[PDB]
Amino acid sequence: ETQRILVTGGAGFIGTNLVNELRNRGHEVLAVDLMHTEREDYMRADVREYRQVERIFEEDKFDYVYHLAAEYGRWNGEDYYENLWKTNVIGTKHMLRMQEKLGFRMIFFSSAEVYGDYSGLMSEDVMVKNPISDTYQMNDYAITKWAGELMCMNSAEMFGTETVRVRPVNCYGPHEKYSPYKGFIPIFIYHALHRKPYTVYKGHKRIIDYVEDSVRTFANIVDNFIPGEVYNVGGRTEWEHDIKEYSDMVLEAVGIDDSIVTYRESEPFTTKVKTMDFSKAIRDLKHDPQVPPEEGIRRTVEWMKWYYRI
Amino acid sequence: METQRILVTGGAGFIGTNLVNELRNRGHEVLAVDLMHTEREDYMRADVREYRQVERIFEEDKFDYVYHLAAEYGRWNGEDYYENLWKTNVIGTKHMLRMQEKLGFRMIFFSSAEVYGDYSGLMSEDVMVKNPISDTYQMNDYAITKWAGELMCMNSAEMFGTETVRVRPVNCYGPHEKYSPYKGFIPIFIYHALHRKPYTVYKGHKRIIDYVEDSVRTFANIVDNFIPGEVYNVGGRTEWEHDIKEYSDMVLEAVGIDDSIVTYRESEPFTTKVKTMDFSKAIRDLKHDPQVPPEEGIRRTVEWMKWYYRI
Ligand SMILES: NC(=O)c1ccc[n+]([C@@H]2O[C@H](COP(=O)([O-])OP(=O)(O)OC[C@H]3O[C@@H](n4cnc5c(N)ncnc54)[C@H](O)[C@@H]3O)[C@@H](O)[C@H]2O)c1
Ligand SMILES: NC(=O)c1ccc[n+]([C@@H]2O[C@H](COP(=O)([O-])OP(=O)(O)OC[C@H]3O[C@@H](n4cnc5c(N)ncnc54)[C@H](O)[C@@H]3O)[C@@H](O)[C@H]2O)c1
Ligand SMILES: O=c1ccn([C@@H]2O[C@H](COP(=O)(O)OP(=O)(O)O)[C@@H](O)[C@H]2O)c(=O)[nH]1
Ligand SMILES: O=c1ccn([C@@H]2O[C@H](COP(=O)(O)OP(=O)(O)O)[C@@H](O)[C@H]2O)c(=O)[nH]1
Ligand SMILES: [Cl-]
Ligand SMILES: [Cl-]
Ligand SMILES: [Mg+2]
Ligand SMILES: [Mg+2]
Ligand SMILES: [Mg+2]
Repeated sequence: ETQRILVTGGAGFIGTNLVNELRNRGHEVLAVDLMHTEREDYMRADVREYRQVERIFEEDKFDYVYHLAAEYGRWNGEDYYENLWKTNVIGTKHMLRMQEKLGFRMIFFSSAEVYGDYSGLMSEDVMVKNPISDTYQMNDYAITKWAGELMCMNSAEMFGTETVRVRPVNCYGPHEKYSPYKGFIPIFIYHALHRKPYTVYKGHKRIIDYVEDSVRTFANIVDNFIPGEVYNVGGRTEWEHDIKEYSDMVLEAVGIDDSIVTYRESEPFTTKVKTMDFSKAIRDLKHDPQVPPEEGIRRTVEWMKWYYRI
Repeated sequence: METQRILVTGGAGFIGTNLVNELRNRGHEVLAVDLMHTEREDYMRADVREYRQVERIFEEDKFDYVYHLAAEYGRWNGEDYYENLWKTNVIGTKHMLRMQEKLGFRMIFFSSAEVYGDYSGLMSEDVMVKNPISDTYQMNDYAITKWAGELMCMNSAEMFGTETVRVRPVNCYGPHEKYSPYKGFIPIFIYHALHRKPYTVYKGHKRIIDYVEDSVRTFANIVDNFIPGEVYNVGGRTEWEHDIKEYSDMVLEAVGIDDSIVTYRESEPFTTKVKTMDFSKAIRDLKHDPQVPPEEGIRRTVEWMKWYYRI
C-alpha cells in the first residue's frame, strides 16, 4: 500500500535520493527544505519556524514523515552552531509537537556520531546498555542528534507517538555536491579531480555506504515500521577501511598518484573507529547493500567528473 | 581572602541573586547579568542567546570567574517554552564557551540533578560516567539542555583546555524565590498554602531539598578550590530525604493549617521517583556543610513569602 509521505530536508543529498526512491515505489511524497526550488511536490519550510512547520501539516495529510531537515556535519556544527541548534533541536521539537497532535509515524534521522569515540562495535544497544561515558558526543552536531533521539523517546513515552530512529553512518554517492563542510569522500573526490591537495588523517577507520543502498533501506522502513525502534543504516561490517585506503581508492578511480596528499597521524576530536553492527537493519529492513566502497567511489568519481565537467 | 572579578549570568534570578549577594559579601567584585533591565548597580542586561550582547559583557570587564546560571529553569517551563529553552540554555551556553575559549576565564556551569533522569540508586556524580546510559536518559527538554551543556563544557575543555567546574543543583528553595506555577514544588506548596488555595501532592516521590543560603555558600566556595574538569552535586544532606507528603506537611505546619486543601495523587508521570543524592564530592572539595534542614528551611521560606506577598 502506497503512503503519503513528507520528507523534510528533501532537497538535500539523502533527502533528494529518498524522495525519488519513495516516488519510484508509488508513494505520494512532499519534499520540504529551506530554499525555494523549481520542483513539483515541493514546499519551502524552515523547520525552525513553528508557523511554517504547522503550514506543512495544514496543507497536507501524511502517513509517514522522514525528518532529515538538519544542519549536517561536525565542522559545520562548530562553525554554524546557532543554525545547528535551532534547526536540529527546535525544528525536531516542532515536528514532535506536530506528531503529538496528528499521530503520523516518523522516521527520525540521527547520526552514528551519537556513539562518540566508542571503540567497540557500534551496535544500536551501545546507546542503551553501555556506560554513558562510552559515547559522550564529541561535537555539538553529535549532541543535537542524541538530544533528538531522547526527545523522540520522551515523546513516545508521554504521548504514544510512533517513531523509528535511524543512525546513518558515512553516506556518499552521485548527487552529493562538494563543499569543504561535506564528508571525507566528496572532499577527496573533488580535490583529486581538480588535482588539488588534500589531507588524509591516517589513524581512523570507517565504513562508507553508497546512497542508493542506504536509501533503499530507509525506504524499506515504511514497509516494516516498528514504533520505538532504532537502526544503524550503512554498508557492511566487513567493508571497514582506513582513511588512506579510501583516499587510494579515490586516486585510483581518478587515475593519479598520491603526490597531492598530505598525511597526518590522526584528526583530533574525531572518532577513531566507526565499525557498525547492521544486524538489526538486516533483520527488519531487508538491509542488503550491493555497492562496496571501491565500486561506489568509482561511480561517485564518475558522477563528479561529469557534473562539475573535469 | 582573595578578591575575584566574577560574572554571574542569570544574576537577577533566584540562586543568582543570592549568589551575587554572597560573593559580594565575601569581597568579590561581581557583575550581575540577566535578561531584563533593573535599577541595580553592577548589573548589565544581556540576552545570552545574542552573541553580540554576550560579547559586550566581556568588552566591558575582565573576569577571573564566570558563574553561568542564565537559563530557562524548570521541566514544565521547558515543555511550554521550549524555543526559549533551547536558545538560552544551549546556544547561550555555547556563546559563553566561545568567550571562554577566547578569554580563558574559569567557569562554573549550572547543570541540574535532572540529568540523572529516573535513576533509582545513589546519584553520585559518576553515575553520569560509569552507569549504563539508559539509567539516566533525561526525561524532558530542560534536563536534556543541562546534559547537553555538560557535554559542551567537556568538549571545550578537551579541545581548547578551557577550565570549568560543573554543578548539579538539586531542589533549592528559600527566601527571594518568587512564586509562579512554573517554580518547583516548595514555593508552589508555600504560596498555595499561604493563600489557603488547593494544590496537588504527588505521593510516590522522594526529594532532598536544599536551602538557598546553604547551597550558595557551597557555590561561592568553588572560587576558593576550583578544580578544572570537576562536577559536583550541590544540595542538602543525604539524610534529609523525605517523601512529598512530608514536605507538604512541613509547609502546612509552618503556615498553621491542616491538609484539607491538598489533593493527593499516587505519583506524577514522567517525574523522577527518587533523587537520592551523594554529596561526598562537595563535602570533600567545597567544604560543603549545609546548616538548614528542610523543617527549619521551610519555616524561613513560609515567613519570607508571608511578608513579601503581604499575606
Ligand atoms: N550523510 C551522512 O553520511 C549522514 C550521517 C549521519 C547523519 N546524517 C543525517 O542525515 C540527514 C541527511 O543528511 P544529508 O547528507 O542528506 O545532509 P544534507 O545537508 O544534504 O541534507 C539536509 C537538508 O536539510 C536542509 N535543512 C537545513 N536546515 C533546514 C531547516 N531549518 N528547514 C528545512 N530544511 C533545512 C538542508 O538545506 C539540506 O537540504 C541529516 O539529518 C544528517 O544530519 C547524514
Ligand atoms: N533547584 C533549583 O533552583 C535548580 C535545580 C537545578 C538546576 N538549576 C539551575 O540553576 C540556575 C539557577 O536557577 P534558579 O532557580 O535561580 O532559576 P531562575 O529562573 O530564578 O534563574 C535563571 C535566570 O536566568 C535568566 N535568564 C533566562 N534566559 C536568559 C537569557 N537569555 N539571557 C540572560 N539571562 C537569562 C532569568 O531571567 C533568570 O533570572 C539555572 O541555570 C537553573 O536551570 C536550579
Ligand atoms: O579532509 C579530510 C576530512 C576527513 N578526513 C577523515 O575522514 C574520516 C571521516 O570524517 P567525516 O567528517 O567525513 O566523518 P565522521 O568523522 O563523522 O565519520 C575521519 O577520520 C577524518 O579524519 C580526512 O582524512 N580528511
Ligand atoms: O505541585 C506540585 C509540583 C511538584 N510536586 C512533586 O514535587 C517533586 C519535585 O518536583 P519539582 O518539579 O519541584 O522538581 P524535580 O522533579 O526536578 O526534583 C516531584 O516529585 C513532583 O511530583 C508535587 O507534588 N506537586
Ligand atoms: Cl553524521
Ligand atoms: Cl533542576
Ligand atoms: Mg518553493
Ligand atoms: Mg539595565
Ligand atoms: Mg531568536
